[PDB]
This record gives sequence, C-alpha cells and structure tokens, in this order.
Amino acid sequence: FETRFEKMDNLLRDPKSEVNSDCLLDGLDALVYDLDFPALRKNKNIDNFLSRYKDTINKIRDLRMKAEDYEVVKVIGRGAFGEVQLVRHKSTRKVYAMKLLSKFEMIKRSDSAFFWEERDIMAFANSPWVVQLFYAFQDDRYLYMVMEYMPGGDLVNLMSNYDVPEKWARFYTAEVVLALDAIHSMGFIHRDVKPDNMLLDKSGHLKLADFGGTPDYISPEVLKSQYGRECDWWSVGVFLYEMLVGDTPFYADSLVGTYSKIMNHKNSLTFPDDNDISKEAKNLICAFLTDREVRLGRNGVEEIKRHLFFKNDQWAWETLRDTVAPVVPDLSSDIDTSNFDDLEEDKGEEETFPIPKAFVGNQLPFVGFTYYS
Amino acid sequence: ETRFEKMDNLLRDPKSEVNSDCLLDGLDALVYDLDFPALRKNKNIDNFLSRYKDTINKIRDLRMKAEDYEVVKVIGRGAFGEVQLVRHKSTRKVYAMKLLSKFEMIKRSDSAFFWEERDIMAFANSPWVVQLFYAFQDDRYLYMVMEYMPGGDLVNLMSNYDVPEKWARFYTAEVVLALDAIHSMGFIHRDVKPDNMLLDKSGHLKLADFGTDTAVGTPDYISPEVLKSQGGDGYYGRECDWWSVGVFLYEMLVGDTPFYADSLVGTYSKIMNHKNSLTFPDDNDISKEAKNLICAFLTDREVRLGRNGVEEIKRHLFFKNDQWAWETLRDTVAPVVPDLSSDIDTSNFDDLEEEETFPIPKAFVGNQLPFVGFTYYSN
Ligand SMILES: COCc1cccc(CC(=O)Nc2ccc(-c3cn[nH]c3)cc2)c1
Ligand SMILES: COCc1cccc(CC(=O)Nc2ccc(-c3cn[nH]c3)cc2)c1
Ligand SMILES: [Cl-]
Ligand SMILES: [Cl-]
Ligand SMILES: [Cl-]
Repeated sequence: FETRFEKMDNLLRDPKSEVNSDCLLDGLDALVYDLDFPALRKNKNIDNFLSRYKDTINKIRDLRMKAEDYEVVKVIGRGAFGEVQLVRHKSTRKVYAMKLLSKFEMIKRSDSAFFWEERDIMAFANSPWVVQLFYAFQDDRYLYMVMEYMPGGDLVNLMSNYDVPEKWARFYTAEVVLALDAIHSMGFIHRDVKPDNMLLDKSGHLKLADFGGTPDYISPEVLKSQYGRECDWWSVGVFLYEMLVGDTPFYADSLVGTYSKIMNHKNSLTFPDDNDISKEAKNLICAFLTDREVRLGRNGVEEIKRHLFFKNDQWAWETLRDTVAPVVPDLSSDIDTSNFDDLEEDKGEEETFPIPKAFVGNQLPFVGFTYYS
Repeated sequence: ETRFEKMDNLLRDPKSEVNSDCLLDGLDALVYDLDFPALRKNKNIDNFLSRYKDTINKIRDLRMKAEDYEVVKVIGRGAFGEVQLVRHKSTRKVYAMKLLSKFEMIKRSDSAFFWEERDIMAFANSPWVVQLFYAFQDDRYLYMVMEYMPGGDLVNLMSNYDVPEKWARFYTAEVVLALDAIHSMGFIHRDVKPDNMLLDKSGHLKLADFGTDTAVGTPDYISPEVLKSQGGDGYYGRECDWWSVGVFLYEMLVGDTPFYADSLVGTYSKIMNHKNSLTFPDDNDISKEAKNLICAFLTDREVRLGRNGVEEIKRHLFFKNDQWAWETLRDTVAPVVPDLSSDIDTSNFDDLEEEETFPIPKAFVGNQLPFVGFTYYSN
C-alpha cells in the first residue's frame, strides 16, 4: 500500500505512458477548450469550473510549448491536412522542420487518428536512420510536430537530378534497410515506403520520415485484397530498381496497366538491354519483387544484410553512417532550402469547428499528443 | 528551460491546482461524466472512453479509495454527509473520515464550501488545527481523512461539566492561539463554535473547520457584520472570529448563548441590537475580568478587542494566571484528560447508526466538475 505511490509516480514520468504529466495536462487543456462556449457556460457546473481554472489554464498555456515560440522562415511542404514549415525557435535560435496538422480538417473528415504512429515512430525510434521528433504540442486548432531539419531534401529530388550508379544505390538502399529495421523493431509497419519519405541530412545521409497508397510502389498482395513487414520490403525493391534503371519496374500510362504489370510481376519485371546492372543487384531486386510467401524480408533484416549486393570495400554495416555520402549538400546557411521547392505561407483565417450548442468533445481525439524531449 | 522547470514545480507542488492529483481528477471526472449510452452516440466521446478505459481502471485501483478503510463507527452526521471512525485496512491506524455526498451538494446547489476546510486542515501544519492526511473521491463522495480527536468536542464537554473560570481561561486561550494560527495563513474561520473545537488524546484543543439557516448554519455565533454581509451589506475581516470567541466564553460561563431566542429572526435581531440585548443574569458568579473580556469581544468591529491584533487579546487581565504562560500553554496539563479504553474509544461522541444517485444524463451535465482538484496525498 506504500508501493502504489511509487507505481503511480512511474506512470506520470514514463514518456510512453497514457497518464504521464503531458497527457494529464492535455486532458485539462482539452476539457477547458471543449467547455468554454457561451451556450455551455449557461450550465452552472461548467461555468464555475472554467472560472475556477481560468488563471491556472492561462498560466499553463503560457509555460507550455506553443506556436508563438517559433518563427516561420519558409513553407517546405503542404498537404490535405496541413503543412511543413522551416521554423526557428525564438529563444534558442535553433532551426527545425515543423509539421502542422489541422484539427478542423481531421475532425471534418472523421480522420483523426493517423498521426499517432507518425508521432511515436519519430519520438521513440532513437535511430541514426529515423527523423527525430523533438517536440509535439497542440492548441485548439492544430497539432505540431517539431522535427530535425533535413536540408538535403528527398530521394525523389535526388533521383530526378542524378543517374544513380550502383555504388550510390548500395549506400541509399543500405540506409533504408537500417531505417526500416528500426521501425519494424518497434512493432510498426511503415505501409508507404517511397522516395518521398527518404530525406537527406547536412552530411547527405538518409533518414526515414513517416507519413502518407501510391500505384508504382504497391505490392501484389495489396492489389488482390481490395499484411506483414513484407509489403515494406516490396517497396525497397521498387526503389532499388528505380534508382538503377531510371524508371519504376511496373510503369504504365494508366492506373490499370500498372496494377496488371504488378500482378503479372513474374513476367512484367524486366531489366533493359541498355543497362549494365550487376548480377547481385538484379538478385536483390528480384528477391524483393516476388510473392509475399518467398520474399526477402519475411525472416528479418539479417538475411537482407547478408546479401552479396551489400558486399563492398568502402563500408561495413557498423561504419555505414561514418562514410562520405555520395551527394553532400553545400548549405549557405541554417535556413538554406535550395533542396526543396519553396512554397508560400498561407496567412488567411481558416474555418474552425461549428460552435457547440452542447458538449461535443472535438479536442478528445488529440489528448496525449504532447511530447517533450 | 526555466518554463520546463516551472511546469515541473507546478506538477509536484501540493498547493498547486495543476499538480498530478488534480490532473488525474480531471481525467477521472471526464470519464465518469461522459460514460453514458446517449453520450457515446458521439464518436469523439465513444472513442475517448474506449482509448482511456484500461488506464482509468488501473488509476482508480492504485489511487486511494473508500475500500482501503474499514468503518468502525459513525461519530458525526450532517446535511451533506457523515463523519466515521475508520481503520486503514493495511496499516491498521485509526482515523476520522468525513464523507460529503456529491448528490446532495449538487441538489442543494452547495458544492464549494469544502475548499477552505480542505486547505486549512491540509496546510496549517499547526498543533492548533486538526490535520487532514488524505483527501480523495469517487463518483458518489468526497472523503477527508483526518487525525482522530478522541476527547470529543466542546459541546459535549459543556454538557458534561459545569465549567469553572480556570477551565474557561484555558479553552479560550487555546481557541485564541488556534485562530491566530488560521489568521496567519490568510484565512477567516467564519465557523467558530464549540462544535468545531475538538480535544486530542491529551485534552488539548484543535480547531476543525465546518458549518452546522441555509448559508450561515447555526446563527448564535454569527457577528453583526457577517450577518449584514449576507445580502451585500458591507464586508467583514478576521475580527469576525473574535466576536465568536466572546459568544463561546459567555456560553461556557453562563450556560446559554448571549443572544438566544426561539426563532432565527429573534436571534438575528438580538445580535444586531447587541448593545441592549447583551445581559448577564442576576445570579452573577462571573468575575469582573471575565465580563470585561466578553464585552470587549461582543461589540462593533470598529472598537472590538480583535482589532489591533492578538497581542491585545493576550494582554487582557482575564488571562492572568499561575498555571501557564502563552508560550507553554500547550505543554500544561489540560483540565479534562480523556481516559481511553482503546484506539476505537468513542465514549466522548454521541451514538450514531436511502442513498439517492444522479439521474442518467441525456447530454453532458458535468456533475463531477465542481470536485476536480479535491484529491490530496500527504506523503
Ligand atoms: C497529408 O496531410 C498532412 C501533411 C501535410 C504536409 C506534408 C505532408 C507530408 C510530409 O509529412 N512531408 C514532410 C515531412 C517531414 C519533412 C522534414 C523533416 N525534417 N526536414 C524536413 C518534410 C516533409 C503531410
Ligand atoms: C453539513 O455538511 C457538512 C458536514 C457533514 C457531515 C458532518 C459535519 C460535521 C462535522 O464535520 N463534524 C466533525 C468534524 C471533525 C471530526 C473529527 C476530526 N477528527 N476526529 C473527529 C468529527 C466531527 C458537517
Ligand atoms: Cl442568448
Ligand atoms: Cl543516434
Ligand atoms: Cl558522416
């Protein structure tokens, strides 16, 4: 009966716990945002609670991390549920990438739970090959994720600017293998591994970001189901082929043509006559681009790491991150975004949730999102 | 960095409204208030409850609950609940536990009187104030675990004994020191009556804090300025407690309250007309200094003995004696030292022996909201 106090204290300090300090503050913050509407304050219990917690909730919001703590330098990404900005912390002056997710768009589209895996993977992967999330926070309108800035840009940009030789493809594939292993070890399946998720740091080394499938990268077991770690390894094979050949293995003008080439992979997968790809590179691509039942990746990464395609003189698995990367970005400053398409800031007022007549709990799906490193 | 440390301080500070216990209360209250079939038709509510189901059940089990105590006897009962003598199942230590009905507090629109009672007992850290070790709750009640005061109250003592002036001097002086300790914390007792004066195992006084009319409880002890204060007629200071001391000293020495009347209106009017209603019976065996002290307290606050501070009260001739000094008063032998048969002895308390619940809500009502932040753990 004395041990209960210690057990509780552990739950409050564990960053992975659903009742840690940040989650409990999120619940109070969410409760105040969801009750503080004129029609709800006609209920005496609600009106009195808000008056009693007014000073402390205002003080908590000011101490806790908020959007105001960061200055927006540029917008480097934009999507249906929000955008990714290059920001500078006002106090420390450190530059970061900050993703914003619109709570209004997520509630409006009954799609308010995809971000949990993204958050957890980047917060807890603790890997040289996974983009790190330093802070997650929120207000009544947005979720925020402060990640390390990757100034090299993505593999989509790299593949369009360069003809990738095998030495480079070996390096990028090996870093993707380690990145996927770190995510799979945590019990997660990335589900949309594609060059868009592969980002390069100031040294030109690859890290996976996790977000959102795409036709060219979709495995046969998905097209015949409308899964395991194998669906991720199919995507690595598509990626290796696209790097070495310049085109995706199952490209077609239409969506249907690509789907049929994917299903008919045993006959559609061909290497061009005008290509001098090694035997071991073709063997690795074919070991991934095969049926789920015999695919490279089912048994784990050790099998992939032992593959002969990765045998080289430059590096070993333990010194891969220590080698000079093939494309090292030349950066003018800590806010250089030359490896990204600069987008414009959208400053216009955005639509918010309908003003409740009774308690609806729009903040409830987001309790527990806050995270401090 | 300093914001991070400031936040961490607020989460651990027992006086903070956002400490771990208060934040767990919010989550607990939210789950109790949302978990109804008509509310779970809302996807946000239904999903939140399913996501927090396991953790809330685990939290409720780890946290202090009524099940941790065995009920030995009921030693007090009121409009909003009861006070039980309990034994902690694990440590087997005996305590006094007050229960406050959430249903009755919501029903009588009286769900905020317990905050000062909780804070005074939890943070006084004084030999003069009853200590609150734990404060906890469930969907039906508030629980206040206090140190047991086996000597009973001054209401009981005054009925069992004819109080000589030597005893009256001792009890009045202990009440003066207990009130000074409460005033030093920034509080006004406002409920100084013999019901609030409890005696420990040595027979020394500690104040508990509670009311026993609709808003003021028993009016016999209420000062003219606090009676006026109801219905926006001015305000009152800490000097309202000194009036109550004058009433108590009079009741001890005379046997009746100075402004007694059959009706509440009669009492209210005698209090306001104190300059003419305050009389001592013809059979006056009370000293000149005892009457002078009573009259110095039972006057208008502008000229009352409490004004200027406690030093003025302490220097009054009624307290001049050979038995004790102000600094050693709690070290002297009390007039009535209780003879206790066991740790369960309730001989100094009177013998005491349909629990209505909240209706099922159609929409969120928030019946648990007035009680978020009540939980308190001493260690
Ligand atoms: C679908 O709706 C959500 C949404 C809104 C915007 C964009 C996206 C896609 C997206 O997450 N890209 C992204 C993520 C991380 C970084 C980065 C990290 N460190 N340096 C750079 C760069 C880009 C999704
Ligand atoms: C009317 O609403 C408030 C209310 C509800 C129930 C009861 C009461 C009266 C009440 O608090 N008496 C009381 C208080 C403390 C102790 C005690 C402490 N340590 N040992 C003993 C004993 C008795 C008030
Ligand atoms: Cl209106
Ligand atoms: Cl690392
Ligand atoms: Cl390096």
